Amino acid sequence: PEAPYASLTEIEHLVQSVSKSYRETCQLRLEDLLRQRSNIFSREEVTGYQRKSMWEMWERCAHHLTEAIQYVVEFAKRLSGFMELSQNDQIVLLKAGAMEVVLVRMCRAYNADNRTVFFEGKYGGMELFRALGCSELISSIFDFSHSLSALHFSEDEIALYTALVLINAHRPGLQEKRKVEQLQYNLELAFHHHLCKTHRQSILAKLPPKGKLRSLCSQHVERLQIFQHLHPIVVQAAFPPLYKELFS
Ligand SMILES: Cc1c(CN2CCN(C(=O)C3CCCC3)[C@@H](C)C2)cc(F)cc1NC(=O)c1cccc(C#N)c1
Ligand SMILES: O=C(O)c1ccc(-c2nn(C(=O)c3c(Cl)cccc3C(F)(F)F)c3cccc(F)c23)c(F)c1
Repeated sequence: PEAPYASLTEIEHLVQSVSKSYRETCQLRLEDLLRQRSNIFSREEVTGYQRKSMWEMWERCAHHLTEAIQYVVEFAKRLSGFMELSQNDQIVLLKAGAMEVVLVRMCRAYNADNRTVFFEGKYGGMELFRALGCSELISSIFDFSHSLSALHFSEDEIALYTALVLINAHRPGLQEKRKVEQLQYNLELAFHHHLCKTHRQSILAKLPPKGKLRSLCSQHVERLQIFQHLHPIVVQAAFPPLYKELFS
């Protein structure tokens, strides 16, 4: 809801609702990603990935990213007020924000102890993705996940943070900007309430600087678009109007 004078009841139900939506749209539970940290690709398995073609690695990565986006879109549609927005406004928020949320969620699958990430059943370093020839971009994604891992987000914290990545009234092309401002205001009030209540306000000053996530997402999506133009993946679109905006 967008209503003014959001009560303590509304705010705490917004926290619970967003956290449930987050937990139920994760590909794997946090406890399963943590329990798989000891399951690491052997040097033989890493060499097998490195000897794959650029196009086979592109297909594997693109497949995972398509699924990650689709989960974020499920998450967005569960956020209160989102499905009451116009289709234009839903697509404006997702086109910018969906990959930004995917990039934030990646930190759950990042192990800062040995700089590995979960990929197709085991953990491996960035040398696993050598065949793609995107060493600088993948290095920036690892760095960003490392910076987010240092915050030690609770499930509530990462849920509210990613809800605010999506429900942002400053995306160009919104026709109901005032309505999204009111939704965002209430999410910010919930986020700040929750952080104050749990004595975790110290994380606010440590969140990624204004524009860093947007910039990383821009570099990432630019690269994905170039790969798609040169070797298009065939996606069965779960959300055809959104798909048309990104793949046309
Ligand atoms: C794989 C992974 C990377 C590295 N990876 C390199 C290739 N990529 C590109 O975009 C390439 C660069 C442009 C062309 C393709 C991304 C997929 C990122 C970093 C990271 F921080 C976390 C992850 N893993 C997950 O997040 C994950 C995987 C499976 C299940 C779950 C869950 N639940 C999470
Ligand atoms: O209807 C669907 O099921 C659907 C699934 C994924 C997206 C999607 N893709 N995407 C890519 O960057 C991407 C991916 Cl994940 C893989 C290969 C090629 C691409 C390309 F770069 F071409 F868009 C996005 C970026 C931002 C916001 C998005 F919503 C997407 C989409 F728009 C719709």
